[PDB]
Amino acid sequence: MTTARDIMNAGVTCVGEHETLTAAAQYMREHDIGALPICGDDDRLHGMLTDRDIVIKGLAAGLDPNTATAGELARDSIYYVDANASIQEMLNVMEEHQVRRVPVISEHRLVGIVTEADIARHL
Amino acid sequence: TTARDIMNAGVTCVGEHETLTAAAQYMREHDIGALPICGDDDRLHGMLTDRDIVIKGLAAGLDPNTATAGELAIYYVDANASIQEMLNVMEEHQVRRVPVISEHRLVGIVTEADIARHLP
Ligand SMILES: [Zn+2]
Ligand SMILES: [Zn+2]
Repeated sequence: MTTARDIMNAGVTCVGEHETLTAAAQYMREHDIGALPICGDDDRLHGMLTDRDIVIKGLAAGLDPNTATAGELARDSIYYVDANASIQEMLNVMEEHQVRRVPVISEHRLVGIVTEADIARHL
Repeated sequence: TTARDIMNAGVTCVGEHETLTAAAQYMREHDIGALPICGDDDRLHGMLTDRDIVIKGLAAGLDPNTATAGELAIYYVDANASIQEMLNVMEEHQVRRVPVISEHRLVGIVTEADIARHLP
């Protein structure tokens, strides 16, 4: 049986929860990415932060990008699948949260990221 | 079918002198990821996306309460443009949103999804 572990992009960097929104923006530019998994110490997943979140939940909400943190916003977007999750389970989570990307966890730690495109390649 | 038939007419246009924070608020308000930027009398100056604010704004060290949409700001179609013509512009600029102009003024916005839902 195919699992998230089989399909995921293993070993991605999880940005620190205390990083400011400005630092997260710099990170998104530096690494040409728009969705970041945010973690507490030891890669403990706290949620996902997108470029749009910074604008909508950050700037649009009157938050200061130089003081508000990635963790404060990512906590509003917590969802994931276990490394042993099936393709159907991953699709169910994506559907429920209206996203095409989902973090993969194993023993409370982020171990990878799975996208619909990844699933598509493993059918 | 023309752009005028498919567009969301009279959508908000962020003024060139409005700040990035103001633009962000419009994006939340209308739940959209891109807004046309206008000079006087609805004259189109360009488009601003949410990622633009993050990458060309915050990542560049600019203050969103100071920097304006105009400073981060070209493509569009006439209101009589065909679907084929609209798709050409979207493919050339690699975008899913396009400003519609008529008599030198912005009159609306057309999205790729708009075209899809308007096809019989
Ligand atoms: Zn219509
Ligand atoms: Zn062009």
